[PDB]
Amino acid sequence: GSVRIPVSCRHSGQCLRPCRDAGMRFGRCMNGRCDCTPR
Ligand SMILES: [Cl-]
Repeated sequence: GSVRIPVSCRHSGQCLRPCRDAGMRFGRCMNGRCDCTPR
């Protein structure tokens, strides 16, 4: 998604919890950082 959070990753699975804990959804890893979809 299009919110970029300052959390590092190499796989989208690693972004599931960071995005949830940020109040957002559908964590994905893009260019080694997590992206989230706003509620
Ligand atoms: Cl989610």
